[PDB]
Amino acid sequence: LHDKQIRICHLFEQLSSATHSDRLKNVGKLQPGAIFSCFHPDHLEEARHLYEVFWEAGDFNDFIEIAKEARTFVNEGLFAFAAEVAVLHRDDCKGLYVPPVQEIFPDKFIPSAAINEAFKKESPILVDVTGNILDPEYRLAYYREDVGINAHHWHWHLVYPSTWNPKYFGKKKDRKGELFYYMHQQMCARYDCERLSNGMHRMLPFNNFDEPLAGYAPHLTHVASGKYYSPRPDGLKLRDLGDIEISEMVRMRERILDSIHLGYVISEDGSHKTLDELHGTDILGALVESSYESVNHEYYGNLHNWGHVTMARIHDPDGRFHEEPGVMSDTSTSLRDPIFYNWHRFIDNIFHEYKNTLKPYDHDVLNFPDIQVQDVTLHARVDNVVHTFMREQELELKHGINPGNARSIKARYYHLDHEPFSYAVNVQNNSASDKHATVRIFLAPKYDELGNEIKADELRRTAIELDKFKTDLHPGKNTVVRHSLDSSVTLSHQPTFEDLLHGVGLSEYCSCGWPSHLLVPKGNIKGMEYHLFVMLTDWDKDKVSVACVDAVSYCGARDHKYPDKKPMGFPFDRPIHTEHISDFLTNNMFIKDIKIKFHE
Ligand SMILES: [Cl-]
Ligand SMILES: [Cu+2]
Ligand SMILES: [Cu+2]
Ligand code: NA
Repeated sequence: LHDKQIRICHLFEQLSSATHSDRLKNVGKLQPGAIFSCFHPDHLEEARHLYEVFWEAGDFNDFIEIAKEARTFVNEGLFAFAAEVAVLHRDDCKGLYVPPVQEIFPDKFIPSAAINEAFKKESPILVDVTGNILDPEYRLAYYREDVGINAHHWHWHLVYPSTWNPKYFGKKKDRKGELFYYMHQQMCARYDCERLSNGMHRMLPFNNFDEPLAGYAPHLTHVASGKYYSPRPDGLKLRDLGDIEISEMVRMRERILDSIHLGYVISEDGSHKTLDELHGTDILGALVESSYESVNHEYYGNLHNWGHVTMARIHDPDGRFHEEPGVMSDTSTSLRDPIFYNWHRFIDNIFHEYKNTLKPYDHDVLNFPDIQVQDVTLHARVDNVVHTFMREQELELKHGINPGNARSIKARYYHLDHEPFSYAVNVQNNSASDKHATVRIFLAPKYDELGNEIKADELRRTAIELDKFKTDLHPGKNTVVRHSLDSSVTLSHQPTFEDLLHGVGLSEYCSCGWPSHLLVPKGNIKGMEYHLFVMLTDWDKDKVSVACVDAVSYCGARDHKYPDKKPMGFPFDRPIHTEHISDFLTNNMFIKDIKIKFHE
């Protein structure tokens, strides 16, 4: 298995320099050096043909053999995509990690400037990553450009591929459309908490497709070709591509909004399928993204993914300038671009429209009889205050760019981080028996950037999930203690290439999950006030040998149903009809006011 791990690391090494068999016939279309789009139908189709070949490779040795052959001529982004899907899903690869994508393609995570200087200069090279900041959105560069959030977004879309065919794999990805919704909703809620942390208004939806887009220059090179991700200047409008017209996207949106308000979608055979309470968000995520499991691809289209494609190609809509797409084409770079967030707030508003047709939860669904949460305290250096700060890290570039005779080229970057903290929850169990509880913890900003109080129904768009875990409760008083390091949304550990080649990449071998260091928002130098919300629910009603649950909340569980029956984002997914969230609270719910205080 360590021998297996070594041989997988080798498939991913110097993959920008990597570049036939009847199996490999339908693959080799996209040219090496070109940027691979994780969203355009034709790049994804070639990517599926390749991971199909990898999937039906007779045995491990056969998978490595055919892969090694494919990587000599297929596009290298496509290969890393198809190869990560094979390693995640082949039974004979269980227990193996894939190398970190930021070490496979360092040039997607570090500015051209640091790469050029590292390619400019046998001792270790270190490149530390000046100029007027004239863009106010640069205040959130620490967030959008974080190495770990971009790597998480790459990995999530490969655990939950839009081309997944359950009939082919024999396996269903449980509630994949609903987790498409929730995970992108949580990225929006977390981004808006960073915007309010830095004194900015919450982001507006891109819901009018004639509005000019604001610009973003990525400053990322593609060493494989010397091509770069194309910058987008301020002031261009979406234009028709050869494959898709903007007015066709407007049709897809209208037809989806139509069905939400009628309460049923139309399948391919023309029958009506009701958006029930139980499956409606999943059905909607599949036809919105869209995925293979869309009930009617011809009618509802492919709106979210064509959004990425038209936005990534806006500088060269018909290809006449022969310019590569921008960072919105690729899941490992798209969060860098501000417009990612405006597009996903639009897409989140479609799901929000559907959640608004559902009746608010009543007290019977919210209450857990006999459990009463009596107090929550957050324990940190100062109780009920978390401190955030910037910290330095380095990334090894030698496995992905050509090191020559240097032993190591590292680039140093900085990233937000937070002191460790823990929760103590006091719970009175008034029954004469042991209860089992899921503890659900969320964080929500108290005020907006102009000091107004955010009302209960709007905290649905900004409540971020911090944890979900089972505890047992004995009759009487209980204190539940939980540590931040154990959060069910965060990746606890990514072994580097060097780790996996030696045995220091050491079950929990998947790479999806939120970065530990971005568990909580930045806050600000004064101390920004947040509602800390804790709810306990009856685990015998929630509950649905599991690998890859380190980040269960956002990533689900390997080969396993999503282990919580409640709607994703419960209790905050349905309209709350009460103005102040403190009037929402039931006895098994509690809010403690905390502050988050950034240190400059
Ligand atoms: Cl694209
Ligand atoms: Cu995404
Ligand atoms: Cu998107
Ligand atoms: Na975790």
